[PDB]
Amino acid sequence: IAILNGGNSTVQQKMLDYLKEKKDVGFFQSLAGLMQSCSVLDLNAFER
Repeated sequence: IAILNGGNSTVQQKMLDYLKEKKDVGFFQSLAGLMQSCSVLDLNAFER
């Protein structure tokens, strides 16, 4: 977030080029896993 703050096109392009050159499905799989494991509000714990 700190490096990409303001939507720096240079950094965005460098990340895209790195991902394209080094085909890394693991990065997207890790992102999917993180957003799947992100916590949400649960009523049972609040009642406890």
